[PDB]
Amino acid sequence: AHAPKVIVFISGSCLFGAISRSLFKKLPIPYTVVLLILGAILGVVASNVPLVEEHTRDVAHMDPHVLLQIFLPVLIFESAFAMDVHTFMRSFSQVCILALFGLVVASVLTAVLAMNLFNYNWNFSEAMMFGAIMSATDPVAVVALLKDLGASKQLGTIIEGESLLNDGCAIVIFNVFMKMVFFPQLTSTVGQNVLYFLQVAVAGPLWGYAVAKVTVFFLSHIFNDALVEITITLAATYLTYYIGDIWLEVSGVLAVVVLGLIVNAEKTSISPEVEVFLHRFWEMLAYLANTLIFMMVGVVVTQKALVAVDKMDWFYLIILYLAITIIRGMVISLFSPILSRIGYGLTWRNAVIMTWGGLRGAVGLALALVVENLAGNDVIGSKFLFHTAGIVVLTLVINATTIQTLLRILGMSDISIPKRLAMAGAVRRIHEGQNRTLNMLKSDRFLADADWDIATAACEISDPYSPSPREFADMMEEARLRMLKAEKISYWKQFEHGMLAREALRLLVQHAEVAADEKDQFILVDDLKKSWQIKGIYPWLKRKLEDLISEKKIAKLMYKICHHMAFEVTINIAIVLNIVPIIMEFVVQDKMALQKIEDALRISNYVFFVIYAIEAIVKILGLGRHYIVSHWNKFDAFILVVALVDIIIIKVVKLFRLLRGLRMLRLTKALIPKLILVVNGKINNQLSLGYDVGKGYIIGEEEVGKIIDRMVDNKKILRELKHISETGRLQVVKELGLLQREHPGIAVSVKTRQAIRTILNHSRETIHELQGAGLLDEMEAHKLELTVEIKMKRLMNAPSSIPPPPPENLLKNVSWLAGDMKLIDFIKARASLLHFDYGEVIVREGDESDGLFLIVSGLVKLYGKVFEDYLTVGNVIGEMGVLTKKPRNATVTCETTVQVYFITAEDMNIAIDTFTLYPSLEYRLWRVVAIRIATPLIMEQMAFQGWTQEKVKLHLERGYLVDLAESHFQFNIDATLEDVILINGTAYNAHTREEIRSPCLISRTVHKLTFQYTATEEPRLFVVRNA
Ligand SMILES: Nc1nc2c(ncn2[C@@H]2O[C@@H]3COP(=O)(O)O[C@H]3[C@H]2O)c(=O)[nH]1
Repeated sequence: AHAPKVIVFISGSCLFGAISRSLFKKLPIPYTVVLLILGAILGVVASNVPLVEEHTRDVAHMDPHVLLQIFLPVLIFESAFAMDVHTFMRSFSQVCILALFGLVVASVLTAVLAMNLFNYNWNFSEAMMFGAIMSATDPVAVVALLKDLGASKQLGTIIEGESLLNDGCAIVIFNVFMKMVFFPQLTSTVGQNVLYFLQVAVAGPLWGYAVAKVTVFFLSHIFNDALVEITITLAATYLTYYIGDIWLEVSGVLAVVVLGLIVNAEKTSISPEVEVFLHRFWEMLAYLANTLIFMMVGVVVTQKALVAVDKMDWFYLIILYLAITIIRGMVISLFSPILSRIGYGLTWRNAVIMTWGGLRGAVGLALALVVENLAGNDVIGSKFLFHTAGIVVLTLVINATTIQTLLRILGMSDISIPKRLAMAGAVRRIHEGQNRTLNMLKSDRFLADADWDIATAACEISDPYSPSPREFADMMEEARLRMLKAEKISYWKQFEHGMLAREALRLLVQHAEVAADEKDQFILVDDLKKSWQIKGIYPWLKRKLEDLISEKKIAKLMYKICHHMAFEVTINIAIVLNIVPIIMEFVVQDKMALQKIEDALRISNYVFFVIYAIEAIVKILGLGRHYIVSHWNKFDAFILVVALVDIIIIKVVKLFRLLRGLRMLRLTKALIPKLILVVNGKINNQLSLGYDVGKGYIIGEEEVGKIIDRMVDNKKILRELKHISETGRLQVVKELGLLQREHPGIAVSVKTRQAIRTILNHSRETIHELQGAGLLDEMEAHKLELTVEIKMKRLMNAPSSIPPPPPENLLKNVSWLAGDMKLIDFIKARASLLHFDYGEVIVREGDESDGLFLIVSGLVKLYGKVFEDYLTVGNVIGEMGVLTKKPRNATVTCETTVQVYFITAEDMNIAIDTFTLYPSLEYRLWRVVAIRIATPLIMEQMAFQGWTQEKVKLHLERGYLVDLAESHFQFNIDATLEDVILINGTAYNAHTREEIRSPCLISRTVHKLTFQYTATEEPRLFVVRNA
């Protein structure tokens, strides 16, 4: 008889939920309504059949607190965890104005209604509870509908976020007014109310934020332990509510709301495979919670609530339903002028959807169950549940069912022409693909006898949506609209390969859409700047905090110990330990208002004072008279002044603050660096986004500029577009380069994070390629792919700021120098560093090439015959003037203060002729040039296919230069030779004796290349072999 009878009810409710969700899958009525009917049926039979009553009693009569403690954390957290937080923040003010202030008016008006209309003679407190529970909305259905039909970019999240905040605040108001109705306290002190307000409203979010930032800290330090990650998430979610609500008397719901939002924002710290599990897991838990609440409501509403329902109650139900409907619309319209100025605004049709889509749900019902249990035999409990359930039913029966048609009437359900065209094209391409497979299968000997009628009928994919200037402007608009489409595609292809973060993709696509809507409007670079524009607050904080710990002024073993890190670390650790005595002794004294402990801990304070005294002794003997120079030491001398002056002695009570203050304050020296790190983190986030948007736009323009050549007919239009794109690209590449100069360390951090991530991604691909070809066992491959996963998670713990390498390091890591230590020594011992001021010219067109240059600082603009570009740290200039002894091809101007490593041409010839091993210096230098020339050519040839610039760069990377001497002629293999690029010199076609210009992609029709040994120019050829 000790079996947990709650098991059958919980499991049975799951089966009934499955049945309802299955049968009413295509019908309009939401399944939750069916669950309520089933619960009512269970209730009526339970009144007659005692056996079932014994199986429903333990859940139907659930204690009220346990209801809140278990279900609300799931419902609230799941709602928060499922939000599109980025869009939520971009409209946070718009949500808050409507969610918080709108809630107050909506509930109070409802409370006034409930006091005046209803004959229950409720007072204001009960009426406010009524209004609070009536203002909680669960639009899960409406947001789901909008996600498919469109306008989900803003509206779906506004209603979802508004519902989240409204539910969060409703529980707060309900918690406040419940205590004044069922647990009244007479004290009613005016001052305490302010304190009480701060705890529920202000402390809650802070508690949630603290727990969230602790949680994500550990989650980022867990590798390959998915179970631990999931368990940590669960325990953090449940302890946040429990500790906050019970131990701290702090608003649990708000703490969980912040915790859910913060964790959702920090999803990168969760392993990708655990993230997808958690989303489905929390969804499942919320689904279970919803079903239980509806079934419980159905059971109890029939058992003890409908027994005491009068005729007028039904009348008031309809009136109340109408009132809450008009009240929501009035509130939305009343704030409409404000919402127009703050955020995205509200169109009249969008407002109607918000007004009509305000469905009530479980959160409202759960609170009603609490009143029913708490009210006991009072009619308040029954009529609270009656109206809550009734309004829930009506909103589910009417609002939830007609919203689909209303969205059509307002014309919001219409699918745009581009979507229809894309879907039709996709369906047709899939349809064609199946036909190709069908022909292939019919030729198979094994499968030749299959029933093809059934196969074709059962695998069909169906479309679910089924020269005059006056004339000249039409051509312009078509090109503009078509180019904007190519840009949108270009961003998407980048996202698939991981070159672009999702936020940058969304920003770029949104900007493209905004441009398309307006007439004669292209994507505005001056509008893109809002991404990589670092607001001054964070740089100011960084500089100010760095100033506070500028130890440059401070800059026989006592001196050595004074400057050893272990000394400071140990003493700071002692001080943080010394917090415990400080709290303990004074807490004991407060409790005392025995003395044995007090006397004992006063001695320990002397011990800690002695520790600090020996610290000071070491510091002074290390630095001598110059110890007092630093303000920090002055404070640490003042603390020991207090020690000496007050160790001897309101004589007792005055000592606590003196002991506390200085000791607890002198920890800030160890805190300031952490705040510097945090501020770097904030700058690192914004800067990282800036590079993505800027880099994405630059690559998008570069790619599209070679697709628009074939797409637009009118030449004058072609010139027009290629000019705007060039201006925008130069603007971005210049502005983006400057950010590096402003924040060198953070820029290096960002650039290293991308570099590693790109390496690991392609490292992951080869494993799949090896596994895909079967060359590696599945278990062995999975073992390797784990190491990649942990490495990519260690990436997100990398320091936000990395000190930039000194110039000597740059020489080591150059492509055509890395690896050969002897060569690096030769160059490093001959390269001379130079400095330049703003606007100074390093080189000029036609001027004789004197020596190479490597940029170690600053930014330089290039102007050559017209092509213009900007180059920055790490780039090399002067390579094609040394490799071929020819005048310079471009002018170089220093857009800012610049430093360069100058290697004289005379050195290069010596370096070239000295290092002649297989990885020849001249070979590598030419290879670097060749890839830079080849990429534009191959991109131009192959841009109209699915080839992104990264792939072409990788494709060329596999190539190599041909010696061209041991084989004076190059013969064009097709099987193992994919493409051939000429980089220098000229070649003669054997079958035509035609000459081909130096920078050209050898056409496939050429079968053999014949070369010459004239000393004027050594021809150079680049070849990339096939798989
Ligand atoms: N013209 C041109 N020069 C480049 C480019 N990238 C780097 N450079 C350097 O600009 C230098 C100017 O002409 P040089 O012959 O001195 O050698 C050139 C290259 O080393 C580029 O993309 N185009």
